[PDB]
Order: sequence, then structure tokens, then C-alpha cells
Amino acid sequence: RVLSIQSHVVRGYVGNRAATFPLQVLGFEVDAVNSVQFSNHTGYSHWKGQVLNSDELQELYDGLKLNHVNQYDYVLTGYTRDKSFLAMVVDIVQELKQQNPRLVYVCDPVMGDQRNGEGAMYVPDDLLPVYREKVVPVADIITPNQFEAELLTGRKIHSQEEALEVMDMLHSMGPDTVVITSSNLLSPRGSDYLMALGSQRTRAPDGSVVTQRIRMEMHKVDAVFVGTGDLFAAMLLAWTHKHPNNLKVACEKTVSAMHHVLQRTIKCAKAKSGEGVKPSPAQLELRMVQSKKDIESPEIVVQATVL
Ligand SMILES: CC[C@H](CO)Nc1nc(OCc2ccccc2)c2ncn(C(C)C)c2n1
Repeated sequence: RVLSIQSHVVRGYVGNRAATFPLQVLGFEVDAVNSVQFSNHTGYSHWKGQVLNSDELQELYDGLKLNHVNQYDYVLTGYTRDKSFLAMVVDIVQELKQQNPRLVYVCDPVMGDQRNGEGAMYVPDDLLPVYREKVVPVADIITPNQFEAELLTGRKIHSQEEALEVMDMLHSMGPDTVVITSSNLLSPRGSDYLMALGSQRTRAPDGSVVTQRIRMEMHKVDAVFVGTGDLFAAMLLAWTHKHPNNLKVACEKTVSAMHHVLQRTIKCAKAKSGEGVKPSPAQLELRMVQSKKDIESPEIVVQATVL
């Protein structure tokens, strides 16, 4: 079903460790290529491990070709630091497109994050061109930051309408689906929340247009989590699966599950930390296992609005 090219960590949930349980517990046949194998994410004090290069990635895809098992339903990628690695990935995703007409490519274009004023990049700046020029033109679903969206389109978002028009710039780039997973925009409910935007432009009979758009708002949480976005794109794959043309119906359940997972995480997290000290990166690790049930059967405790 899915060819997930992401990272692996012995401990915690980031990358492939954040996307495989779900996609699996949902019932997707997940094939995983670990871009790196680190002992834990780089937010802990120390960390060690190895990274995979372009040839090594090449090697594994090769293996899959020779056994004629290189046929995929979906392809999911995320955080990378090697421009070459990212490049190599585009080639692969192409061919895989020739075997199965359209195995949707779900791409989380991880580049950095925003705080009210501007942003802080995670990756070196040279990756920017590749995502903009080579990557995005082939992705079929993308889940960027506001920062990330701004970096791709080159346009800075100051309001909601400005936002919808930057998504369009994205659509015409290729992705018939765009979902700004978070933003600095205040929302119709106070800074007590987080706003995310969603828009899919479904070609159709011969009017040649249709474009849907909604706006979910999740109850912000008082903590710093690593991996939330990998968990996001994973489930978005699950759900937008059952409801191809229902950009609304998906996020709705996708976002739903995260509030669950997160608060149980936060809850537990605290439970562990005394009541006058910040939980460490260690205790903040997504209680993935324990959301065994939530992830599969969501309480649609969120709702949005078309436009
Ligand atoms: C870069 C920002 C965070 C530090 O808080 N570290 C981190 N660390 C990771 O560990 C894997 C890695 C380590 C070194 C180079 C490339 C990937 C991550 N894998 C996925 N992700 C996110 C995009 C969710 C990873 N994030």
C-alpha cells in the first residue's frame, strides 16, 4: 500500500515511528524505508546514530524493483536534510507513478516553524529550491506550516484571505490538496486556539472548476511536542482515503484524534513530572500505543466550515 520514506528512532515517536502504527492500526500495508536510525529525536540533550545517503536509498529501491514488488498505492515522505536524498526521492516517486496510475504522493514539506514575527529553519536553505522546483510539482497532497507555505510561494500571509490565495498558488503548483496545518492567524474563537486551513480543488465535469475550503480550530495545548506533524500527515492519508473528495470530512477526524493523543500525552506527561517543573522531551513523547483506540475510532470533537 504505502511506501513511507522517513526517519526511525529507537525510542519515541517521530518520522516512521509516528506514521507506521497508525497507518497499520487503520489497516494499511506499510512499507518503511528509514532515512536515518537515530537513538531519539534531536530535541533531547544528547543523541547518536546514522543517516542514510542517496546511494543507500537507491540500493533499497533497487532491491524492490528486481523482485517486481515496486507497486504502490501511496507514497509518504517528510523531513529530510540532504538535498540529494530529497532529489533521489523525487526520481523514485516518479516511476512508482508509472506502475500504478496514481498512487497519491503525500508530502509534508518540513522546513521550519513560525512564531508571530517570522521563522526559524530546521534544514539548510538549499533544500528550499528543490521542494519548490522539483518536489512539490509532483506531490498530490501537502501539509505545510504557514511559514512553510510562505517559503514555498514566497508570499507572506497577513490575513485569512491572503492565506486562501497562497494555497491557490500551491494548487496551481500541483497538489489538488493543500492543508495549512497551523498558523499565526488569530481565529474566530480567541488565541486560546490554533487555526488550520484546508482547500482541495477537484477537477470535475466540464465547468473545469470546484475548490473546497474549510477551517478547523484545535484547542491549543500548553506544550512543545516533536512529531505532531508526522502523525498528522499519516492520518490525513488514512482518512482522505475513505473520503477522497471530502477535504472537510477528513481533517475533521484527523484533527480529532490528535487532540486525544496529545492530551493523553500531556496528561500522562504531567502525571510523571512533579507539579512545578516542565516535562522533559522524554516524557512528552506521544503516548502512541495508549491511543490505540482513539486513533482508530475518533470522537469527532471538532468541526469546521466550508470557506
Ligand atoms: C528538527 C527539529 C526536532 C528538534 O526538536 N528534531 C527532530 N529530529 C528527528 O530525528 C531524525 C533525524 C535526525 C538527524 C537528521 C535527520 C533526521 C526527526 N525526524 C522527524 N522529525 C520532525 C520533522 C517531526 C524530526 N525532528
